[PDB]
Parts: sequence; structure tokens; C-alpha cells
Amino acid sequence: AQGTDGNDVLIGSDVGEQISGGAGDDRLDGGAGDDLLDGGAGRDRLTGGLGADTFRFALREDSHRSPLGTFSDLILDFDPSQDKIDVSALGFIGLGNGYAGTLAVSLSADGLRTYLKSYDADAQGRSFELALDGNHAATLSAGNIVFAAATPG
Ligand SMILES: [Ca+2]
Ligand SMILES: [Ca+2]
Ligand SMILES: [Ca+2]
Ligand SMILES: [Ca+2]
Ligand SMILES: [Ca+2]
Ligand SMILES: [Ca+2]
Repeated sequence: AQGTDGNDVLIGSDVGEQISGGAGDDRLDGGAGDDLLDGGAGRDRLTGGLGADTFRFALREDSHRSPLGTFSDLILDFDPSQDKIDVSALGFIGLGNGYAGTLAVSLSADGLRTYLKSYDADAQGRSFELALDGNHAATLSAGNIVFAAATPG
């Protein structure tokens, strides 16, 4: 149960579960039930399935990009009416610009993919960025992110 260091392919059952991938490149699948999914070090692909699911960092380096390669995580499909994403351990100095440690959101030309970018360079020049593939951008809501409370204006 759960993953270990190295690459893993993990598939969850119908009941609610807590699943961590550990280090390495992992795929996590949650299935039905409300699930907790920890990506761990390395780039990961997280699939929540039915139920309210929370996707979390386990390390401060859990999702970053560099010229040495991308180590960011991707969440698949995503239910914006129910699911939660926590990014607090990476840290961001702002939520509305997209450069120098401030977040912004971007979309693919067909809206089928969504990206969270920051171009962080606080000291190490390592940008902390995430992506969502297959995302229901058509029904996305600000409630999904840890900061929440983003009223329109
Ligand atoms: Ca692993
Ligand atoms: Ca499950
Ligand atoms: Ca991992
Ligand atoms: Ca689930
Ligand atoms: Ca879900
Ligand atoms: Ca990760």
C-alpha cells in the first residue's frame, strides 16, 4: 500500500484512502471515495476520481521546474466542484502576476489544459509551477486552491 522510493503506479479502491507516492515518478489513482493524495518528490500524475479529493505537497520541492528539467506535478481531469489543491509549502509572494514568485493561471489554446506558473527566483532560480491536464476549466472555481476567498472584482 502507498508507494516507495523509485517509480510507482498506484491504484486506489472504492473506499476513501490516504495514498502517498514517495520519491520518484509516480501515477496515483484514487477511484471512488474521498481520497488524500500526496505526490512526494519527483514529478507525478494524480487522478482523484469520484468523491472530494485533496492533492497535497509532501516536500517543499514537490513540484518545481528548472532548466535541468521539469519536476512539477500534473493533476488529471479534476472536479472543481469538490476537489482541493494545497501548495503552501512552496510559497508564493503574490497571486496575480506570474513572475518573480507571484502566481498566475494560464490555459492551453483549446482550454483543455490549465497551468499555474510563477517564474520564482527568490534565491535559487527554481520556479515552482504546476499543471492540470483534462481540467474542467469550464467550471473552475477559486475554492479549489488553499488561499481561497478570491472574490471577482
Ligand atoms: Ca515512488
Ligand atoms: Ca479511493
Ligand atoms: Ca513522487
Ligand atoms: Ca476519489
Ligand atoms: Ca474528485
Ligand atoms: Ca511531486
